[PDB]
Amino acid sequence: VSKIIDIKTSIIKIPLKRTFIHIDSLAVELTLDNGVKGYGVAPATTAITGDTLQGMQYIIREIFAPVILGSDLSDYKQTLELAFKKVMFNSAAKMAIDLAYHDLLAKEQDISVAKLLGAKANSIVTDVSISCGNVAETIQNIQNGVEANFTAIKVKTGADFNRDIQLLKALDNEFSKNIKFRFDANQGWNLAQTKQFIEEINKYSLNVEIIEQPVKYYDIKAMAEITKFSNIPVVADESVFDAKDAERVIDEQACNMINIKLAKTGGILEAQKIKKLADSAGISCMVGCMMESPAGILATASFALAEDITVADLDPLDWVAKDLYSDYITFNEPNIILKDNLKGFGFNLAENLYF
Amino acid sequence: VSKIIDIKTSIIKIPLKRTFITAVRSTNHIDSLAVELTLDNGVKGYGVAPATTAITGDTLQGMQYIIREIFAPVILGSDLSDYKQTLELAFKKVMFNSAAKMAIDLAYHDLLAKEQDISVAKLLGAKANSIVTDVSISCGNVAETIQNIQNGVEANFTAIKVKTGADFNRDIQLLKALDNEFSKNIKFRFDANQGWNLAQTKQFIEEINKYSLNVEIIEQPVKYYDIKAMAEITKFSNIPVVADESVFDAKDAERVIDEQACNMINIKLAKTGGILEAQKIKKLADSAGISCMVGCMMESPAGILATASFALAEDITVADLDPLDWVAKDLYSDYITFNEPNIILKDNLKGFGFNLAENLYFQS
Repeated sequence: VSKIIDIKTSIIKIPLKRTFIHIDSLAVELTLDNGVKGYGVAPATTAITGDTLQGMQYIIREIFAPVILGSDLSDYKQTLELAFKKVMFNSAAKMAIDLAYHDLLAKEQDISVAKLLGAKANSIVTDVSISCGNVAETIQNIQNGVEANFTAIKVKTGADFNRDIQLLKALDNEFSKNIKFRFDANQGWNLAQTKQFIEEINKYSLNVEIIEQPVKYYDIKAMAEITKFSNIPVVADESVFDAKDAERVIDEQACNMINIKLAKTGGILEAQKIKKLADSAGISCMVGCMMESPAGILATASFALAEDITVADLDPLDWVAKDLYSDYITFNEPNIILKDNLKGFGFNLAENLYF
Repeated sequence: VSKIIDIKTSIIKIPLKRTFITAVRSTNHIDSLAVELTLDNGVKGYGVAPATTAITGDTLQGMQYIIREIFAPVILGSDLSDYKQTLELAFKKVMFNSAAKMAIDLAYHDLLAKEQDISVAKLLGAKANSIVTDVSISCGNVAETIQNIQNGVEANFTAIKVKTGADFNRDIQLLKALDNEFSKNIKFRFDANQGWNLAQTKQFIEEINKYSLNVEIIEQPVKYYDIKAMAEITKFSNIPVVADESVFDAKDAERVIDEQACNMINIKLAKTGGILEAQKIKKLADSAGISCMVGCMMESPAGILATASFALAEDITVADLDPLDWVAKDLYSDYITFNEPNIILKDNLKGFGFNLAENLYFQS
């Protein structure tokens, strides 16, 4: 019977290849009394989840640790429930702890986390995301993505609505229906603008897979109205963090698809609850992420493969140097492929914690 | 034209005279962050907010980073008169962390009042200087609970907020003891802090009906997000139902109003992120015919003064402002006279009148 006898945290900062419109992460290490160690890594994206590195560090060390230390690994579901009830929000802090527990559970069975969760397949396709910009600049960026082998393109909108509308014209004459578009407004549109955008799209011949979070996260009425109006799948992102949020958008029919992110759910256990609710309601799920470390991408990919989720916006790997992830992931665009025979997730903190 | 040229903070830790226990947590202390904004004319203004992680998710460490590294660049160099625009732009950079926002909003109000040579209460339009509070009673076994209530009554409190929701069997059995021990000149407010399910809540209300008690409110009996159960309880109950954790901000207020999920909202500055957002809630509630009370976390007297100033300006007379009763008198005696159960603002204070710098070392 293994018990968790130690918890450490470390701050990890990673540079981005370009500016997006660095990554701050907290890593946590849990140590069993048999010597096995497990790791989880979460982003501090304050504008979205409200997490800060400083808050996460305090919460893990002073709040979660007293609950976790001395507890049996096999009691993890209860331990995490007890720990998490002491903290409102701070979902990224919860993610880090949840992931480290799964890392331990897998290592105790000498298998990968993906395998622990029931995955067989090793590979998932991601879109590439395109930052907000002027139409011309945006066409170039998309072209670069296509040349890089991506056929699914996430285009950021909502900053300049006229630009978003003009862009569709430019898109229609420069791209075939072999290129598949995903529009993500990040809450930037009102109800009327959203309806306009959808109509504009249909003025053209374009392959558009989804419209993501067009309005404010709390305007569930507008989401439900946009969903009924739309001939294109509507995705809830910020409208759904957790299972109770999922229940609300299901009950109010406010989306066709839920974008599950581990940094919103507070890790894998809660993400599994959302998927189960969505399955029962005939609502589809995709996975997404913050602009976060490859470790978070690997965890998210592991969850998706276990859950039969094939739609993914996992692009941050494209924003960072290959050598960061090359130990556990082969990115042959646009495929994210888990390496064989990893124990747990397969990443280690030696350079951060030890060297 | 005054510009904000400096922002500094300090942690405050205060011991409680007795243990505060709710269905959610137990504590002997208050952790708070204070913030100081300095104008280019040398005038300084202050706000103080609690780190109640189990409730608002705030931590001293998070608040510190948010205020000094996120909010500060937006605030620094800006004109005081631009406060509404500055706060809107700064706050949109941060999801949640409502207490960090409260600290900043309060310091801005302190400056606005000081620049007019008046109190914040005056700035907001208060006429009255006095508000009555209940005293709240920690969860415990029946006998301890009766004793704590007796202590409150002898201290002159006639409105008693009884925490419930930790042990449902105890909550039900307590109602018997209350009926025996106290007259109807004592008014009870029950607060479950989300600890009951729907069936238990109805049973508790049914149970109250079995006795003769003066019961003013039933506060947040179920989970903050179970708005359906809140609406069902509100429709079922002959006692006004109060939303606390279900309402942080104006959009939360809109939802509970639209869903008929409460009769009254408990406004707390640590949830609203300060006075500006609290005013918006009050306006929405007034339009909907929903009443408001003010409340607080177990937090420093500075937050109590700020909250009382707001209530007085908004004609809110129902208050759970008790933390003064849990801490040393000298922590509030600079700005407040507490003649239990009356919170009385001292006269002629400029801004809030917290007098923090005397005892705290503020740092950039």
